[PDB]
Amino acid sequence: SQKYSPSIPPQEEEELLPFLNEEFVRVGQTLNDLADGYWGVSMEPPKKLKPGTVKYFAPGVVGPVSGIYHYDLDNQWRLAGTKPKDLPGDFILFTPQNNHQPMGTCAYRMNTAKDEVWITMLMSGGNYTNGATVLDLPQAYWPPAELFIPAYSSIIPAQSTITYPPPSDPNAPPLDQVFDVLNRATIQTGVVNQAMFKITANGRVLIQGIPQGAVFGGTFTFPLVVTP
Amino acid sequence: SQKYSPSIPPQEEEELLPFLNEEFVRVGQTLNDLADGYWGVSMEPPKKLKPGTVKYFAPGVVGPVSGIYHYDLDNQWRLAGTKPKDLPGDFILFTPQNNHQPMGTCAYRMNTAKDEVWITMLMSGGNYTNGATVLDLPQAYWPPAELFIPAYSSIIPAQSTITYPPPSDPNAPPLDQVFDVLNRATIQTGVVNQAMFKITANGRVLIQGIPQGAVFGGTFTFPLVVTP
Amino acid sequence: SQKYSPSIPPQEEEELLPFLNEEFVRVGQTLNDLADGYWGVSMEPPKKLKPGTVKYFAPGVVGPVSGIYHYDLDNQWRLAGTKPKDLPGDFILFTPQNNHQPMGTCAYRMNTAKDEVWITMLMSGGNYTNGATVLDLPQAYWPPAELFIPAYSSIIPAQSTITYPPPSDPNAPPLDQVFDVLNRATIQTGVVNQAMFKITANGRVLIQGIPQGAVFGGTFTFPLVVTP
Repeated sequence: SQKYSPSIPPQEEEELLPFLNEEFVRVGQTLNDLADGYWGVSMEPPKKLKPGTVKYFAPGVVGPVSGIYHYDLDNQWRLAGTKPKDLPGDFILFTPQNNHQPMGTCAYRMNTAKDEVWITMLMSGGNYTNGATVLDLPQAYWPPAELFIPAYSSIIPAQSTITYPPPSDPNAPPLDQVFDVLNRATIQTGVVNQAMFKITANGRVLIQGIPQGAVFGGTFTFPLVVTP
Repeated sequence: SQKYSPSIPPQEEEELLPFLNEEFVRVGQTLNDLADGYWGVSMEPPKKLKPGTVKYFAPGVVGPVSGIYHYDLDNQWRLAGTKPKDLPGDFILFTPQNNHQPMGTCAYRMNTAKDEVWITMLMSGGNYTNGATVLDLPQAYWPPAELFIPAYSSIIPAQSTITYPPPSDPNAPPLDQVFDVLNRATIQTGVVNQAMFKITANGRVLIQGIPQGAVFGGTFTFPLVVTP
Repeated sequence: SQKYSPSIPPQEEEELLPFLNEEFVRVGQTLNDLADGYWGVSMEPPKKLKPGTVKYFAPGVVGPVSGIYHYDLDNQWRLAGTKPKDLPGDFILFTPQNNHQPMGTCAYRMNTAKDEVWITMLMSGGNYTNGATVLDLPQAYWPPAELFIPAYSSIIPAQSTITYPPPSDPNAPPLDQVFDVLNRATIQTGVVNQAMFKITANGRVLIQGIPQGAVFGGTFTFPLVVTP
């Protein structure tokens, strides 16, 4: 933007008319060129710093990007548009339910910027009944819907049933019949229920498939409800 | 910024020169002090509200942080730089492939702010062949590379082979030989393939290690490709 | 904002006083109405584009939201407050420790916007001792505390011990005693240690419960420490 410098008036009153014309059209041009919304063109770095004036800038020198840089008392020339920061919460330690004994870090945390909740846990003992509640999350922690996740269990036990068929030849010698039964013996392994955690829409964490006395743990994170 | 107040001219034309000097240097000083980029120093709260003027402010009173606050028709004094919000998408329900029957919430969702995709599922029945496709994700959902994750399976079956060595003493009585064979019997448990989900670069979810008829499920999330 | 248009002075010097009054009060009103912080009311779209002037706007036409839009050399009319973008890092491939052989994509990545680290891996061979280190993360990757997660293992082996009770009737015929022992035989399945990964506060990934020679893998992500 052009800077207006006032000019010395003429020496006698007779020549005051053209002088007023020129000076007034100059000031009018400056006022219009400023009032249209033209702060000027970004130029070389500014002069003495003082809080109250903040000249915008082009790429690079004052700031990496173009825009309207603005300094302050600290005089750090804040970027165009200031925001201190954003940060999630802290890991809230929760007392286990159903008399479960913590085997490590069993905590939960928000992430509002993520719209999620992250939970780590490792417990032993307590009620191992399927569907037993280990943690009741507050309403703000409620998932949008029912959810299931795999869970770690120190014990993954199986059941084995052994079947001994009757001897093929009942008239065979007892040693031969026993050997035939033994050679034709079979073993069937039962279904093993993998440890899993089920979280409902009301923020209740339930265990299923976890054997009694098994060190059960896991770390995970799940999205929250939509955040209007 | 200083406010310029016009002054009354003198009473007679003879003394018009010094008056013009003073008033013009005053207006020139004001115009330069404004055109250098000095809106002024942030001060006590402003006066009557009207859309069109938006005075910036210091920390605290008008807004928690310094900067250029700007109100509007609603007159809420928006922070320096306005942005409505950002929000991820909704959980898209997908029809299971390979004739799999959903046992619960089987959905997937974007998170563009996260550059990730979050998928929950729980299914039974259908084709349990290793490498069978259960969901073909669209191209925007494609992971950067091949990926493998553990999967929950309601059935974790094992195989057991029983071995009966021949009697140590063939000349022993048949009861003794049978007892020796029985006491020297051995059992070997086979390898159990843990249920796992494999997602490729083309967004195809494949099952492996999941037994036939086993309720297989899991909830997880994975980062997307880099988003230029 | 009103635009000031300079006016023609009167024809003779005698009538110069009221003219100065009117023109000076006009320019003073304009200067005050501009210096109070009133750029004007957002109006219909602006006129010839040139770098240096950037008129703000109302909702819709120039930009979807209200505010102070500002164009540039490219003349794209950047939104009120400019920011190029934010983006996470790349997946850093890491050489497995303990002579582990990679079976696929074994990489790790930062997410500073997420304050998290995402790791995928699939390895075979090497040292399968519990607590063996497979990757030592740098300090910036250190989790806030100790953490445990389930791990996928291609082998989930069990141990089975078979018990043969002595015959109920020692005076029974040897065939009957053998049949009674066989029918009263029992099988006990041992505890199976599920594969799991433990990550400590110093960024060391340890394996536990993974059988020797088992293809062990998994993909996961964990939050980092709080980022001040």
